[PDB]
Amino acid sequence: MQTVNEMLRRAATRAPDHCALAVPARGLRLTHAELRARVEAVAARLHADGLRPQQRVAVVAPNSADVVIAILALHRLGAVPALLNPRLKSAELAELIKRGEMTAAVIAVGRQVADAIFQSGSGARIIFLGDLVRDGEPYSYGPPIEDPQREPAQPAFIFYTSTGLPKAAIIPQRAAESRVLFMSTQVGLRHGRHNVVLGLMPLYHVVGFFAVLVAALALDGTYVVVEEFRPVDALQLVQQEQVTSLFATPTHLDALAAAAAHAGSSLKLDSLRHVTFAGATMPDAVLETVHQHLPGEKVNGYGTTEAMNSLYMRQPKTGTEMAPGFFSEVRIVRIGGGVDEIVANGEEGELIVAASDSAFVGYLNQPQATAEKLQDGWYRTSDVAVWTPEGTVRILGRVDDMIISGGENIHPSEIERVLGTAPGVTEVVVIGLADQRWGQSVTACVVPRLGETLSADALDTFCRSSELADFKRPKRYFILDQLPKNALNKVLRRQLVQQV
Amino acid sequence: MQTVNEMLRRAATRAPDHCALAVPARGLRLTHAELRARVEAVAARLHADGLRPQQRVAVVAPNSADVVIAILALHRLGAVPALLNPRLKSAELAELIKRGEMTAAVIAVGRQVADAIFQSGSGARIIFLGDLVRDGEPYSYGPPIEDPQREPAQPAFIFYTSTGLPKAAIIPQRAAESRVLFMSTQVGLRHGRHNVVLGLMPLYHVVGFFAVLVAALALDGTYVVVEEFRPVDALQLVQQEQVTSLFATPTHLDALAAAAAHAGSSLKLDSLRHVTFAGATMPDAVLETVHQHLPGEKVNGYGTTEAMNSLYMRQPKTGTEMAPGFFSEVRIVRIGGGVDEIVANGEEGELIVAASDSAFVGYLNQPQATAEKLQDGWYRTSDVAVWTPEGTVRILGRVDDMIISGGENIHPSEIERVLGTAPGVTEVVVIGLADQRWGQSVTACVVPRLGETLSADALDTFCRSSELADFKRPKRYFILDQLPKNALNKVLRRQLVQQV
Ligand SMILES: O=C(O)c1cccc(Cl)c1
Ligand SMILES: O=C(O)c1cccc(Cl)c1
Repeated sequence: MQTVNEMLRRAATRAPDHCALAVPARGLRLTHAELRARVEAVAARLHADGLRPQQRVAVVAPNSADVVIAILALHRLGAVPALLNPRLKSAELAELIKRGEMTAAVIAVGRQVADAIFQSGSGARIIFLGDLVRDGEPYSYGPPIEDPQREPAQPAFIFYTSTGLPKAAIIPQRAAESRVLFMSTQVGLRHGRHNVVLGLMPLYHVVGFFAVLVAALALDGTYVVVEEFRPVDALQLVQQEQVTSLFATPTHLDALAAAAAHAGSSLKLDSLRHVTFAGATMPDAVLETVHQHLPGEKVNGYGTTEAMNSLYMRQPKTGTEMAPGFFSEVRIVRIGGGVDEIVANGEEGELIVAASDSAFVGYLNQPQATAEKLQDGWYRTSDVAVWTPEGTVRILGRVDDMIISGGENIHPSEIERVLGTAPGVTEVVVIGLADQRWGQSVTACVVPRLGETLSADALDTFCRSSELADFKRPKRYFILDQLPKNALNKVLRRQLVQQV
Repeated sequence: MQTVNEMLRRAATRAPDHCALAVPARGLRLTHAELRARVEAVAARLHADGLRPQQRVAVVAPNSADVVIAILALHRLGAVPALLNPRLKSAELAELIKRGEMTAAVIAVGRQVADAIFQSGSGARIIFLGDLVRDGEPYSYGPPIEDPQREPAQPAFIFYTSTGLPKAAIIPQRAAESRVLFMSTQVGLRHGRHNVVLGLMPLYHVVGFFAVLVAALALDGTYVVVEEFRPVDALQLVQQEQVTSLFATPTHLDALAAAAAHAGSSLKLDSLRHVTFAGATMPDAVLETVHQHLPGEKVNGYGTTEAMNSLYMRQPKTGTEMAPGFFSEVRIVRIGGGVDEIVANGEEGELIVAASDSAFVGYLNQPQATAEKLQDGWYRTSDVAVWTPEGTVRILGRVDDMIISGGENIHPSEIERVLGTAPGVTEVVVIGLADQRWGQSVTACVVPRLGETLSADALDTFCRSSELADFKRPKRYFILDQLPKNALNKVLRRQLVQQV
């Protein structure tokens, strides 16, 4: 195999004096060589404090040079970093560290979340990030440390997914490579010092970590650190930094396209060759501004924390329609049936992908969840798809959001995309109320633009003019001043239902 | 890991009805699906005849659809294909199969080489290629067969290198992937059905096999079969077939460039994006015509049967100067010293590369050769290199050809490139005679162009005007009507020496 440490280390030997990390704001640059030295020194410093290999350690921090150093230093020691979204509720992070049986937690959130841990229960050493690394500068003690043996199926890193409370997906050693290389086979990145990769994706997301951070370094390139996203600022980075590739969320891309469109030839974005994104949920409108207004080849990708990348499209026409590339094997089976029950072609079903090398090896301490998800060699996405006559896979929506109304499959995502273009709608979620006509009644929950009124009549009329087939039209509307959302801004479908 | 079988099989599921193999002459095309079916059927047919997994089987045949089918069918059964240059002497092939303890030999050479085996000694079943597959059509019996378990370090394929009698390098299961993917990280190939790969490299060479055949299929592309190389014909294939990438020997590239230059816009070569080659030995003159006259990005690569790819250059200025890319780790140590004795920067030494995943695991039944070559984690190239101030590696020549004259390192390849431009020289080899001034005397052996005379005086004078430093100039000349060469056209340096 080739592990993360080994990928980064080989790079450092090929390009020791080349720029590895930049923070244009803060004015900090480290070569690959210098980043070894800092990773090494931390690794042994933590080692000198008791931490041994295979012990899980939490990392709760916004993107920064210092967290890149800390995460890699932990991998280099042999520890298993558990990367956690810093926007989670204090209570939730503590629960996931207790459930996690974790030896330490590296934190750069504030004093009040360190308190949450102080109580909480689980004896996990609370390490302040700035007690390890500040502005790329470690405080290091002890001799340098040995490189532990790593085994292909051995746990390497822990990323979190998301009913209630995110699950800790275990990423084995053997998975790093194809979690990086798919950026090359699918997206088109090649090895080389021209590589300048803008880090807009958070590091607690596998894409932000393997596909953006590790890729950048392992291709002997430069990771440009982005502590805080701002659309015009970010475009200045592309120009100033010679960014060659960018992997962004749909929301970022909307922002960047809108700025690019109101910069004009003002910004030189010529250096940028790859605009990548997971756009299954990307509305047609946003995608379009992306082709009109941003440069470089656009690639749409579908992936999961559990299996990384499973489908893609060069130069996408719509964001839902993709096709498997290198490393992947995929199938559409009957919902709730065995992994061998393929569908008739054109019937809807569950997207399952083969659980090859890139696959997670289970959820930490949730072997029931695991057995719902890894079956007879496959990984079950929980997403609904259909095969297009065109030979491509069309992702329709989550199995869990699917509305079954009078023996018929309805996907709220479709209906939400139409309704979201109705004038006066700022936000919409479609749920299936419990439930008649029967089984389930298609219902729309909509939030008006500031100061505007909506009426059920006018939205209905709008829907009537849309392309939706009869049965897909909402049977009811609730105009709300807002939708209840979690810590990470996801809509609480289970809960909204109750409230209506 | 991802094995060859598994790479090809996944492809077949992604692109079942896409063209896998073409033979434009012969008018034959097989989709990926159809190629599974034929690989499957052979595999079980051989299986039904006694052949079980891990048993070595010889393959002696010029490039053709049928040998692609046969080699893959053997891998699919579990057998270990030993691929052998068909231009070897009857006697030599037999010796390598006896030494090989091989269970069968698949042959498409003539009746007289089958005789060589008939005698020879080793009880190895002589299978005629056309007894398995003719024009993509198998004669198959028995039920389909089980897919054997394959293990990362387990032998997978056997390729031959070349003093006397080629060594059988064992290629483990785990090596296929990065032997393919380096075409993507270094050369720039991406996954996709646009991929149309011209097979000019012989299949008994690892590049011809992993980097060209397996790459083409595994990227869901098309391998264009070339039974017999002809420069204009081959350029017609690029145009007619929409060839996107081409990996060629230096001799092929000279031929193709010269034809391209005397076609002109006559041939549309636009579809061709990658012209790849191993050009360490490529004269400056030929490389230049390649940039002037052929399209697509040109990439120079350095590799070995033992470790595959170890250095490269996009848009090369000279063919000797390269730099390591993804998967590689390299060092220049003192000649004949330990793998840790790096050289002072600017001093010449032996190029060693790390023996990672892509590495062979030893020479079949030659554990002394193996221990000369795999040391303390490294693979020893037997090539001399130097680090350029520019941060690149300059390959100077084979350790074995190096001439040591009065305590000074002389590389005949350098002196041969100069002398080969002297007017009237058709062919030149520089050796070091035994040996004074001392140690060794630099001597040139030259063959005149048809009907021309050479004299030692005139060549000397030519050399005097060249860039060569004093000590590099030949001290003697022997004008010969030809050089003694082996079966595979390599010059017999040991032997020439005797004759002079
Ligand atoms: O979480 C995602 O959307 C994701 C995860 C891995 C790979 C890709 Cl393309 C997308
Ligand atoms: O044998 C060669 O020249 C060779 C073998 C493997 C890879 C490459 Cl780039 C070259």
